[PDB]
Amino acid sequence: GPVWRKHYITYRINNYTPDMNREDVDYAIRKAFQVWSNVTPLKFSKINTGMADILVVFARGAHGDDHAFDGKGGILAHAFGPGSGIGGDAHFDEDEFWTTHSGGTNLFLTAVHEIGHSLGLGHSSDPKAVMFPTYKYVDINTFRLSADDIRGIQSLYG
Ligand SMILES: O=NC(=O)CN(CCO)S(=O)(=O)c1ccc(F)cc1
Ligand SMILES: [Ca+2]
Ligand SMILES: [Ca+2]
Ligand SMILES: [Ca+2]
Ligand SMILES: [Zn+2]
Ligand SMILES: [Zn+2]
Repeated sequence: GPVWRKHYITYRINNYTPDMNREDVDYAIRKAFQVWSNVTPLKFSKINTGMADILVVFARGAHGDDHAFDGKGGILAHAFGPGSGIGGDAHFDEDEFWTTHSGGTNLFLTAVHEIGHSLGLGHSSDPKAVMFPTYKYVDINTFRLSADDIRGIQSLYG
């Protein structure tokens, strides 16, 4: 499948969920990128203007791709694999309630999974993997990728 063919990757936060403090959205997304830069040669930089490799969007219902959101619950987020245009982009359903903690849906944990997709990972069948298709809260302060996640990403990079 497609991978980024360069080491310096940019992201931009298109818009901010009203569910969270702005600084907390920034930090959750930054931390989620760091999870992956920890285990690859990739470097991620937030840009505030122009065309980024990975655009982070909060939207609800139909939002201009072939992947309409479904209200609260169900689909929480989706992301596109590496490529031009919308490739790499990560979309979060605004009908969820995003948080920094165990309440609602945790943005950081969801973003780790979505960014996995943005980097070219598919889903894992291993329930221990962040790339497992089902969302479940785990303590964010001690979060670690599973062995399966690490072997998956290192099959693509580094
Ligand atoms: O990447 N998007 C998906 O895989 C779609 N989901 C459905 C499968 O039940 S999810 O939104 O539940 C979802 C989103 C992020 C996660 F970390 C887990 C589940
Ligand atoms: Ca939803
Ligand atoms: Ca893109
Ligand atoms: Ca919301
Ligand atoms: Zn979308
Ligand atoms: Zn997924």
